[PDB]
Amino acid sequence: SVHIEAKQGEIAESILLPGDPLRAKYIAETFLEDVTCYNNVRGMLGFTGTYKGKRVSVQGTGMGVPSISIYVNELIQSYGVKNLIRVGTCGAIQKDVKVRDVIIAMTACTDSNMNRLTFPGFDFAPAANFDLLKKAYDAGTEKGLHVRVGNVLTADVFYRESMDMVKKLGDYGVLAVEMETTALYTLAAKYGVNALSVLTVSDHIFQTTFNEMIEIALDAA
Amino acid sequence: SVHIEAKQGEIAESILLPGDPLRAKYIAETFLEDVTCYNNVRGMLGFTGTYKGKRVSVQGTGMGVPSISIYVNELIQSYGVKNLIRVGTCGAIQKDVKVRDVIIAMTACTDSNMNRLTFPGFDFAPAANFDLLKKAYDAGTEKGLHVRVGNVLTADVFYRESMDMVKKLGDYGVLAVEMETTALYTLAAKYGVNALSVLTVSDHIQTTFNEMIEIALDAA
Amino acid sequence: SVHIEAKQGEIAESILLPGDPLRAKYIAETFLEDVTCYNNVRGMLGFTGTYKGKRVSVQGTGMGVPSISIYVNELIQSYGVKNLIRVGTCGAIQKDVKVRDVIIAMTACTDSNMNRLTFPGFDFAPAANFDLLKKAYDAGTEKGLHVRVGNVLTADVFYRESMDMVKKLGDYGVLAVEMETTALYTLAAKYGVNALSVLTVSDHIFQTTFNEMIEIALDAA
Amino acid sequence: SVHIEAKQGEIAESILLPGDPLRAKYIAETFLEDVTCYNNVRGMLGFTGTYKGKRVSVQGTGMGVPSISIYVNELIQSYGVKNLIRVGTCGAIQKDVKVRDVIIAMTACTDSNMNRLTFPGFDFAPAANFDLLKKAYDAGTEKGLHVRVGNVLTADVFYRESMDMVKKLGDYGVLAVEMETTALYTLAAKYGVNALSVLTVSDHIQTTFNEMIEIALDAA
Amino acid sequence: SVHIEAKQGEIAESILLPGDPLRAKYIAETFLEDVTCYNNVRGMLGFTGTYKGKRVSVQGTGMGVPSISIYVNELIQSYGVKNLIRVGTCGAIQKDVKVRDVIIAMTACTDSNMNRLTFPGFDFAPAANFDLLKKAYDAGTEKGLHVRVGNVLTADVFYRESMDMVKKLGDYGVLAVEMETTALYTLAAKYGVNALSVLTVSDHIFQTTFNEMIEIALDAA
Amino acid sequence: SVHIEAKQGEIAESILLPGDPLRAKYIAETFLEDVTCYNNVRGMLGFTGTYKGKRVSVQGTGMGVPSISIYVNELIQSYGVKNLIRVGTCGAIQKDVKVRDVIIAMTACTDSNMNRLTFPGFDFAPAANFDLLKKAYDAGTEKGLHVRVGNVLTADVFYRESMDMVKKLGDYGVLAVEMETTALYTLAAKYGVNALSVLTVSDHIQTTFNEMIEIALDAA
Ligand SMILES: Nc1ncnc2c1ncn2[C@@H]1O[C@H](CO)[C@@H](O)[C@H]1O
Ligand SMILES: Nc1ncnc2c1ncn2[C@@H]1O[C@H](CO)[C@@H](O)[C@H]1O
Ligand SMILES: Nc1ncnc2c1ncn2[C@@H]1O[C@H](CO)[C@@H](O)[C@H]1O
Ligand SMILES: Nc1ncnc2c1ncn2[C@@H]1O[C@H](CO)[C@@H](O)[C@H]1O
Ligand SMILES: Nc1ncnc2c1ncn2[C@@H]1O[C@H](CO)[C@@H](O)[C@H]1O
Ligand SMILES: Nc1ncnc2c1ncn2[C@@H]1O[C@H](CO)[C@@H](O)[C@H]1O
Repeated sequence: SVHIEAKQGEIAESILLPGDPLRAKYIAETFLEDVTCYNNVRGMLGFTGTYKGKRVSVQGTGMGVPSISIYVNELIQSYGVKNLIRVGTCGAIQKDVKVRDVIIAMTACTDSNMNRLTFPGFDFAPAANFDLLKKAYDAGTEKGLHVRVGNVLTADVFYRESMDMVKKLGDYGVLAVEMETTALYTLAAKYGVNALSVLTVSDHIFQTTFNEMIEIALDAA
Repeated sequence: SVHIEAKQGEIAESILLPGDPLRAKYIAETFLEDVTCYNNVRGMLGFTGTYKGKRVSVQGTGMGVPSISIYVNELIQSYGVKNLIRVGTCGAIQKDVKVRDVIIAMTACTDSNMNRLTFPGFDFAPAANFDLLKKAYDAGTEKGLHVRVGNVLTADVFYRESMDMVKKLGDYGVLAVEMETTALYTLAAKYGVNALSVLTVSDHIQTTFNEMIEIALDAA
Repeated sequence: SVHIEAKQGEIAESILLPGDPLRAKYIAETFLEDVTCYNNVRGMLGFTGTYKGKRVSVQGTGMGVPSISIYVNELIQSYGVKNLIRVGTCGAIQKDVKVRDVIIAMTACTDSNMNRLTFPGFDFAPAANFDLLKKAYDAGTEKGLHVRVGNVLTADVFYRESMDMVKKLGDYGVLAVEMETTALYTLAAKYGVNALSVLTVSDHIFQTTFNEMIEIALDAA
Repeated sequence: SVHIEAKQGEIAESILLPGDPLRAKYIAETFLEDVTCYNNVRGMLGFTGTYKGKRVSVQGTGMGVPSISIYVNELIQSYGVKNLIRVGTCGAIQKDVKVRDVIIAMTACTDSNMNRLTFPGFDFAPAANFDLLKKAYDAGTEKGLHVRVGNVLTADVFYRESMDMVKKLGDYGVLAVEMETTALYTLAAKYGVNALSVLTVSDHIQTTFNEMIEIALDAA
Repeated sequence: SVHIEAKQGEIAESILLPGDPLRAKYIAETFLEDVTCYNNVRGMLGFTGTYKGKRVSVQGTGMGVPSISIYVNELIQSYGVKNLIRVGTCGAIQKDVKVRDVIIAMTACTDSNMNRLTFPGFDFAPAANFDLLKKAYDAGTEKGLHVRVGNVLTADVFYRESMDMVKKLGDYGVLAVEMETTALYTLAAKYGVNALSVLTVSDHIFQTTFNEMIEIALDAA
Repeated sequence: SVHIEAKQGEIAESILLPGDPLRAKYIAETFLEDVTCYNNVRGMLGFTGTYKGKRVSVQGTGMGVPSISIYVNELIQSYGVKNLIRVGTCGAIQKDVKVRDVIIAMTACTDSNMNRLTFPGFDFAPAANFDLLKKAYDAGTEKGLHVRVGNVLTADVFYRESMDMVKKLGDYGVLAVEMETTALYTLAAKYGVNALSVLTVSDHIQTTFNEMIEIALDAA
């Protein structure tokens, strides 16, 4: 495809989607066997390997709705991928969400215009695939992780002049801020494939755990 | 409160929210014991009774975001309600959603402006309380119902000049159309209380209904 | 129709539209003769009777644009209704509007998205039928009521976090807040039929009279 | 004021507002006595004279919301004007509206952003002063004119790539298109003064004009 | 055309566009020879004359996007005009822009809805014709003027309740406020013709020079 | 900074901003001397070296408004960068724009919400720094390149369901589509620093690239 140089058939139907291509490399090296690197276009590393007997891929997405949209569109439309699990980080809005918590996004709010353009006059709520969500939730519960299932903000702007609306979203139970989920969920829905975002809380607005999170994402995917 | 004539303490912390006040009456009569009617203001019947030893209420909401918003605000702010489960109907958008399926809304899209006003420049995605959602899903699964968990459209307009965008939403996996969930989920989130919508597919764009009420009561 | 169980021909061409179905019952019982109840679907009572020799109906609408839109669409499209007069309550924004004043809405502002969806990029101003408006105004004047003709806000939200914009609308002469008029006026205009809203001021944001208001609405309709 | 060179007190409390400054000249010459021209800034002629014993002014506004907004703001805030009646032309959308009909705008739709900026998230419906509207309607009726009271479109764009939405507005009873009323009505409402627009249908998408000026003067 | 009474062929392919029709008269009288007045419809004076051997026209536009849009549409579509240079005034937002500075607008921000209607969901940035811009910039530089090339605000509202957003735009380098440029640039782009706005700073939000500015606009056009 | 591991002073005041970090590497290797790599966080390579006696940096931005916004904010606010020149690719909308043409963006349209959030109710037109634009234009002209100065679309979506609006923008003279300029120009304006985007037409909806880098370095 335009941004992925990997053949037909080189990418597995199940794929993990870290924002950071170097985390894709870390995931492939740490968890996968029989690994090949299928992409280095724009340094956006993608790998395919085997995890407990199943082929799985792991592909960097870059940061932000537009970047992940490129890779997700190409993965689905050009490579026939069917299960896509973002594995990322996020920033907690509120005090009850703690660093190293694992957040599974049921849905995502956004300041992106991507869905207003597609559905003028409507608020589109991007939804996780429930089957994948349940699978990841159960795996995370079994793993002994602090797993929170809920709402996140998919932000276009990492640096905001005022965090007032972010705080307000926190008051309406939005757990954390990140920069990809709206796109992943919307595009997965568009193409009738299955998506989920599993996030580690790395900071506040106001690794051993990461490995466990990758494990539950691998298990789900 | 303005639209509910109940005395303090007469409404249970767990409440079912049918759109139709006559369905509230049906639910109270069919499933509850030790029933009292606590509201007849605007004919919007509300009841409290006991289900398997727990006090539970059931309150009509009327149709549409503005109507349910009134009742949900009053229930939360004036009556200290904590768990709110809409029990409603919806119209399937897609072929794979069948009449009498039970839909549990994870989230809701909307053509309402309610959230654009509150969060200018943002798309707010109203989210179900996951704990309640899981509880209802597990109950419905155990019950042997066809339960679908997914996205719904909360519509302001029942009669649309064109259903092009509704069809498009169906193409993006939106399961069905109804007229309340956005408001219920948003206001519950605002006040830090727990909400869920459990819906019977009644049309396309009863025995089933009883089983759905049962799982809503159980989750509630 | 979907929400009205009344036959063909059971609903009169002129109809009053209280938000409260129990007010429909009150109106039918108090003012009409030869009354039949043609609807109890969802408890949304509708009646037809005779007032000074003319058949007239009275139908609850419920609260809010979406609720009244349902009934108005069905009344016009399924029952051939031609003159629709909402008879409601409203909350005064400003000090110069007094409790028990009768407001006749020339037009309505709104926070609803209903018209932005229909006319993207435009502000649609829903307008009363002038003939009905004049008729009601003259009847109210003759009756000795305090009648104010002007602008109202049709609100989606009864409970607002901040009343700042409502106050601002009051500063621009918007008289009162209610929750139906935009829909009634827009749909009446769509179908080329005649609508009006006559409102009693019941509260501030910051019965003998009701009967007189029903009388002028009956006279107009 | 910035765009009007009149001294304090030179402008009457009642004023007619044609879009065309040459029509202001025509109105002053044709109908008024004891006339003075109080403004020629930007050629936007303004006059004050006497009509049946009352001082009245007549001021060109130019075309479009931004142009009329300038003059109306200055007239209200700098000159203490209280009654403002636009006397203009418009283009009929619908077949049932005929050339030379007089339209009295009860309200106006618009494609302008002026009110979305002031009231974010709201549709503001600019409303005529009912007292003035009734006065003009009664005068026009008495005059034997075809007078239509209803909705108009205040357009930012005279030349539109597609008139689909204009046609749609006509389907919702919008009578005619013009380019000022939204601004006049909104600003009059802002400042608690009285405004009306009385329009002659000149096209579809004089003797009549004189009679319309007469009813505007009478209402004014 | 509807608003211009001048024949076919009476208007030159190059035209200056002052907002004030009396400035059109001043420009024609002061700079042009062999002058004819081709329009007095609505007092919106338009002239054609000769400047250094070339026919050029000068046409008032009135104030505001809607007014200039009328004249620009008619000039392009009915009279085949190809080079359009607005010559106007503007109000400086910020302290570093001085009275009597000449501003050449590269682009314009706006509170107008004109472009949101044309390109729903998009921000359209109206752009000057670079060739004309360069020509005017070089002429202004040669003339010894203080010429600033940059961004302006095309306002619908001259009188704003709050100047907060205008100040904010000034903080983002927007130089001055005026009321025509968005329309001129957008319509010129629509029809594939060449436009520029050259503005004299006449005021702050918070003639010898004018003649020199007209001279550079004449030279460019 | 959060996404750049450079020590204070390691990044030059003048910087080139390719979307592709591997192009940053190519630029540093091909054109610069005394090169150090100051960043590998997220593989988003950044280098500083010397070009004709001046320190200059080159930093990958990634694709899309949100990605470039992160880097540009950090470069300006944490590293005191003053002159920022995006060196990118774009897709021609129109027939008259040819592959390998160099486009210098005077401004950018966008489907991003970034500026609607900052300036509600306004269309913000992000503008290049004219001084830099002129410098690059003159360099490109001198170089014998086909240089077009004009409007571009900064897109959030590379893959669009319909390219109708993109075609329409091309009809209004928008030259090409790319995915960063709106952000770069807006943030540079916010912080009072100087930005420009110089783009190679790579597709429709190298030797050329080297010459373009050269003019960007010269302007920088
Ligand atoms: N506080 C935060 N705000 C926005 N994105 C964040 C935050 N913390 C982590 N992220 C994630 O990391 C990247 C931005 O640093 C994005 O891909 C985003 O998903
Ligand atoms: N097809 C449908 N469209 C909209 N609402 C529906 C539909 N079917 C059932 N409903 C539900 O029933 C009521 C409208 O008839 C609303 O309360 C709504 O939730
Ligand atoms: N203050 C108020 N705000 C909104 N709606 C009101 C108010 N007072 C009366 N109403 C009317 O009564 C109902 C809400 O109580 C709606 O149908 C509405 O029209
Ligand atoms: N068809 C029309 N479209 C828009 N404005 C019109 C029309 N006919 C007359 N007008 C009025 O005349 C001027 C535009 O020619 C404006 O002041 C406007 O109010
Ligand atoms: N401060 C200002 N605000 C808006 N427009 C201005 C200003 N100064 C001059 N103008 C220009 O002059 C007219 C408004 O007085 C408009 O045509 C506009 O372009
Ligand atoms: N046709 C195109 N559409 C969008 N972006 C493009 C195109 N061609 C090149 N680009 C640029 O390349 C990247 C997307 O491939 C973005 O960084 C963008 O600026």
